[PDB]
Amino acid sequence: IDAELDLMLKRELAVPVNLVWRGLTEPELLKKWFVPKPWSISDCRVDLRPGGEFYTVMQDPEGNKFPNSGCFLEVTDEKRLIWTSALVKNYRPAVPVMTAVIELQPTSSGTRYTACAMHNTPGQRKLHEEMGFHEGWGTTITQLEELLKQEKAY
Amino acid sequence: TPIDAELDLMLKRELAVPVNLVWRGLTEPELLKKWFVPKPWSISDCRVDLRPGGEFYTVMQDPEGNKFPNSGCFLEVTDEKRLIWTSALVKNYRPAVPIVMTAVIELQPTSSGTRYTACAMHNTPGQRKLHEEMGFHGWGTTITQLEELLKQEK
Repeated sequence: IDAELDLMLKRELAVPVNLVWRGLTEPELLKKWFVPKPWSISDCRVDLRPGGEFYTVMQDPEGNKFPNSGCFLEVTDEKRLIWTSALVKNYRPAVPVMTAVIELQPTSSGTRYTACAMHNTPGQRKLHEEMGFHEGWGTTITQLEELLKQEKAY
Repeated sequence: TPIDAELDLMLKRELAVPVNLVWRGLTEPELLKKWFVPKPWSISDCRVDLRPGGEFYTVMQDPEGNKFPNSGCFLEVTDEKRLIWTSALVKNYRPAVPIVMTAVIELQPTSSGTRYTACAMHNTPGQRKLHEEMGFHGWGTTITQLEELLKQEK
């Protein structure tokens, strides 16, 4: 871990690892927690494989839409998910940024969730902090746990 | 996958060498330092961690003695079949510091040797044009050096 370029977040969710994994990889679920309200997701496309596209359209409270395009780098079922915005579909360099590493670990009561956002420079890391990374990402995880608990039965 | 003629450059060549040797040439630092760059250019140092997320590091040097460090990251490693690396990311999939490209190399054994197919993916047409021009003022030359080097292996 590089304190100069990376930001980390660790949380404990009272949900099984299999369910958490589905929440992180299924568009139908992603669009319900991936962004912190009042923000929302207008579209989400997922090709879950290395080199596969991770596309999402975020809408802010002002009504502005922001199409996001990323690429999956590692997909280790119920263990590790890595995607980057530095590359798009088929590993193509993105048009001129972060790489997210999500690690899961089952526990006696649920799943240990660890998220790390990797940046290219200290300035970008600092910028993400001033962008509300800790609060924002923290809120999304809370929304995730809330979603899985109520959709658990189904 | 089909290349994008506007952003991608392709190189196809037949090497009269067995696939196992071509693979060694593409992955062993000792060999890479003897063909990867067109002379008078040279490589004074090379590091390869051959795995997805592994660093691909090289130090380009001129007859003057000036060094030029270059860092990349491997994305896919399929033994003697396909190799993918990118300069848009560095070690451990970290976004690179702001010619960015992603290289896709595929090998196919033939009766006489190995079919070498490599593609350089760019982010924009402008970058593609700049790479192709500068390259011509090389990609093909390095391959010739590779074949000659591998012929000395025995």
